Amino acid sequence: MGRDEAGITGTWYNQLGSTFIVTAGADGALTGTYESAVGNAESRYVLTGRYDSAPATDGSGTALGWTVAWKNNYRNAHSATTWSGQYVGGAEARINTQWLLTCGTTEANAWKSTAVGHDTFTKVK
Amino acid sequence: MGRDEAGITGTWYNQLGSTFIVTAGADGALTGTYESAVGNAESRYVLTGRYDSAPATDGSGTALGWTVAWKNNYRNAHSATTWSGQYVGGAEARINTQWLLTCGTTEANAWKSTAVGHDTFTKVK
Amino acid sequence: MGRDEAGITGTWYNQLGSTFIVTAGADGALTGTYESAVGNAESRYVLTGRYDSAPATDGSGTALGWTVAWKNNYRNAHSATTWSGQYVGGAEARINTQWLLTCGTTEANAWKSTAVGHDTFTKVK
Amino acid sequence: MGRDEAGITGTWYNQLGSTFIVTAGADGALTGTYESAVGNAESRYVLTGRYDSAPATDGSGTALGWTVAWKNNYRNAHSATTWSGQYVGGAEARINTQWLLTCGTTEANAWKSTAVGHDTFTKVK
Ligand SMILES: O=C(CCCC[C@@H]1SC[C@@H]2NC(=O)N[C@@H]21)NCCCN(CCc1ccccn1)CCc1ccccn1
Ligand SMILES: O=C(CCCC[C@@H]1SC[C@@H]2NC(=O)N[C@@H]21)NCCCN(CCc1ccccn1)CCc1ccccn1
Ligand SMILES: O=C(CCCC[C@@H]1SC[C@@H]2NC(=O)N[C@@H]21)NCCCN(CCc1ccccn1)CCc1ccccn1
Ligand SMILES: O=C(CCCC[C@@H]1SC[C@@H]2NC(=O)N[C@@H]21)NCCCN(CCc1ccccn1)CCc1ccccn1
Ligand SMILES: [Cu+2]
Ligand SMILES: [Cu+2]
Ligand SMILES: [Cu+2]
Ligand SMILES: [Cu+2]
Ligand SMILES: [Cu+2]
Ligand SMILES: [Cu+2]
Ligand SMILES: [Cu+2]
Ligand SMILES: [Cu+2]
Ligand SMILES: [Cu+2]
Ligand SMILES: [Cu+2]
Ligand SMILES: [Cu+2]
Ligand SMILES: [Cu+2]
Repeated sequence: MGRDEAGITGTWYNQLGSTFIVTAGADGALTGTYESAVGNAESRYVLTGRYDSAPATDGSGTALGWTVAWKNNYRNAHSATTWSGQYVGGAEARINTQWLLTCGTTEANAWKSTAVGHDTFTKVK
Repeated sequence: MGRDEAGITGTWYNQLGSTFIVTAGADGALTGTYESAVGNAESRYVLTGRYDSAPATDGSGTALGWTVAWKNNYRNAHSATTWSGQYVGGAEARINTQWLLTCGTTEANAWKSTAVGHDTFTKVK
Repeated sequence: MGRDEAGITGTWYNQLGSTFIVTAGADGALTGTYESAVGNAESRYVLTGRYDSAPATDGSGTALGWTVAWKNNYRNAHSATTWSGQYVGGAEARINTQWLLTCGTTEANAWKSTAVGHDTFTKVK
Repeated sequence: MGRDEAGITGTWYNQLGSTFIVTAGADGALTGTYESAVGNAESRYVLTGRYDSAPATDGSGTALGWTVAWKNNYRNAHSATTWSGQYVGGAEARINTQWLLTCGTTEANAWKSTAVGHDTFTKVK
């Protein structure tokens, strides 16, 4: 089993009020659903990702990332977000991320295809 | 089946000489392996991601993303990369991406945890 | 004079304890000094940048950016950071930024030349 | 005078057809004008930035960055772009950059305030 498998598995919330539901597998897999409180999104979207299942023991965080394509049974926003970050355990566990949101564009609009931002996830709120 | 399921599935190469082997599923899943020609990496790493399986028909690209955690049977670089981008079909098919590489760090080093860059993948080279 | 010339001019502090001293000119110029609490840096570095001197009046923030090259009389870290963001006035004024730190590299190391992060500046601390 | 003062000073063009006119000062300053071939922009905009005026001599590039606020006498797009990158001299001199474009937004739209991309500048085209 992964070092932080139990620490990562569960329900997380970011500063926007979005809900990140994830299961960390012993093999390094991340699976679950994402519900965004903002943007062209409603209800849950499939997510998949990976995490370091044997992290350093020097107090460093645990690197991880995941992807949502913004298509479900309700809506298709023709776009995908990837979150890249690290899990930090302890009393106030956190997943600190930066993200890249790419829209499908024509080639003439490709220069403005990608948004960047940062989300912090906690176990509360 | 996804609109670009056949277009995306296969072997891709980026400008560094890295090899991206991916299968696009009818459900929007991306699965496969990544081999980086640079950095603290050797041989293949598991990847997983998502793509828009019903993209726009106005000539826009197909949004997608995937994650590699840099742990395999040979090495563990305690880090993860996410690629966010779009697939562009046609004679010279391309996957144009930007990426975020996060290292697990102490909190004192978290400000410098994340590298950003851009990779273009083609079916040749 | 710029709409937020007086709001922006002054001393700001980010979450790392770095000090951003800036003067906003009527013409859209930003001038001043930056002192980083972290990294290969000591004492003050020259900065220059630009801001929107006639922002929207619909409650939107004021877009701005600036650059530091990490060379002064004490040290040269062969690198430059740019901050891109917006000023938000009011009781708890803030400058919310994302930044790109590029190191001079050989071409073989150029893929890992750039760090990305986010700093929030306030008038206190 | 800066090591690459003469190498950097002049007219540059990126892959979009935008024109970057810059003067590198002996003190590390960058001054000039930017004309974007795309987006909410017409004619020239003021730019200012900084570069490493005493770079490494091991073949590494020269770190630099600059800012444009997208306001001039013709238009105001209430936004600013910062380019962060490095100058690479030689027969085919290049300035390789990544950039952050921030729009002034309401707080409700701040999550989508920032675009990210990459521009390569050459002395031809
Ligand atoms: O809302 C969505 C899906 C929901 C996204 C929610 C985000 S994930 C990161 C963050 N954390 C979170 O919990 N929730 C948010 N997806 C399309 C987003 C529309 N774009 C316009 C289309 C377009 C056309 C042409 C060029 C570019 N886009 C947004 C505008 C924009 C700004 C900057 C860069 C790219 N796009
Ligand atoms: O090599 C690796 C794994 C291989 C990465 C290969 C990359 S994926 C994007 C690109 N496309 C590709 O095909 N191949 C490359 N992983 C650790 C990378 C070491 N870092 C030092 C550790 C550290 C300690 C403290 C703070 C930050 N890192 C790299 C240095 C760095 C620079 C900037 C930002 C973050 N880290
Ligand atoms: O410390 C510095 C100067 C001080 C930077 C302070 C930063 S500004 C953003 C932030 N807000 C703030 O208030 N303070 C910090 N400058 C070089 C930074 C060394 N790098 C290693 C050299 C190298 C060699 C080869 C490839 C890449 N770098 C850092 C490691 C790194 C990680 C990821 C991407 C790039 N570089
Ligand atoms: O065109 C401009 C000014 C010209 C920009 C030209 C760019 S510089 C980088 C690149 N290299 C170059 O040579 N030329 C381009 N400036 C506003 C740009 C409108 N935005 C909509 C407003 C808005 C409202 C709410 C939230 C976000 N924006 C663009 C859409 C967008 C997508 C993603 C992230 C942010 N904004
Ligand atoms: Cu949009
Ligand atoms: Cu280890
Ligand atoms: Cu978009
Ligand atoms: Cu490293
Ligand atoms: Cu559609
Ligand atoms: Cu690293
Ligand atoms: Cu370093
Ligand atoms: Cu206006
Ligand atoms: Cu560096
Ligand atoms: Cu726009
Ligand atoms: Cu030196
Ligand atoms: Cu915008």
